[PDB]
Amino acid sequence: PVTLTLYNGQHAATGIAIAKAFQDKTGIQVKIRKGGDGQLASQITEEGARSPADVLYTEESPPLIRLASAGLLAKLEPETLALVEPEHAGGNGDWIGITARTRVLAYNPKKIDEKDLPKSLMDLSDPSWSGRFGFVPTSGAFLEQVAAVIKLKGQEEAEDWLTGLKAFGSIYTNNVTAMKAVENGEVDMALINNYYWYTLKKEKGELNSRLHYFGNQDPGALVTVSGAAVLKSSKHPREAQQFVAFMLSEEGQKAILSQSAEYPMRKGMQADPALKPFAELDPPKLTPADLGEASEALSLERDVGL
Repeated sequence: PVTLTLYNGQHAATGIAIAKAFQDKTGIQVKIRKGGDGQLASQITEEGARSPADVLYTEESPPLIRLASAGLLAKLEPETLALVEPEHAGGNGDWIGITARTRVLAYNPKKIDEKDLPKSLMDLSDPSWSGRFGFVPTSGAFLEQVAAVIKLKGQEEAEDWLTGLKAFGSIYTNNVTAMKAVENGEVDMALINNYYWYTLKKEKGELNSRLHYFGNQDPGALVTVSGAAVLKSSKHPREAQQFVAFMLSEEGQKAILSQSAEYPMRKGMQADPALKPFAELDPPKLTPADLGEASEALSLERDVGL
């Protein structure tokens, strides 16, 4: 019996859920190697032809763009590519978006009124916000945020903004910690992806904290995609292609969305109605390809010491 190996950079329970759904549907066993996006992409790069990985599933797109550029990803079947909009797949069709998420501003309405929140992500470099907001500069999500600021506002403004965040922002090493810190009144607001609030609400029932959406094509309204790919080295090419296709089936998308409050990439599928409607987000006009590997953003983070 074939066993597929899934390198899962997405959340642990999401990889488990989709692996279970595929295994029940097809009888194909799915073994999961859990890791971070970059750790897994680096492992695949070092393992080369000996890599046991059949499918890679990542939280963010930069690792897929990196591996695609190296030629490590198999072209996806056209039937699979037809399940999503072209802007939500790799340019050469060797990786495909699975879900999308959005940056938000979580805030405690007991500590700051909605009308007094910063109008733009770019306002948070101002000294008046010192000590009032948390962020997670070591996260791949924040890396994409920086790349978006560089792309929308230019390198010099991005450097000035990130300098202000180094001066004035409260550094958290974990998104769940930052979200609970807002919920528990330790910090007034935090820059996070939307789905952390929903995970915490599911656990606690009702929350004190609320989500603010910057909208208005603000850099802080960035939408990013998680993605998946078949490894060119896979010795189970038919089965691996079947797996990625199943991730974008109605059943697979539902299994994935049962574990994270994100937006489905399968055309014609609606998200959880409790999410802010996708058409209302007014995000900046940046695609996965626009953000790329976020190499300039990484260098800027290093230069500022974040």
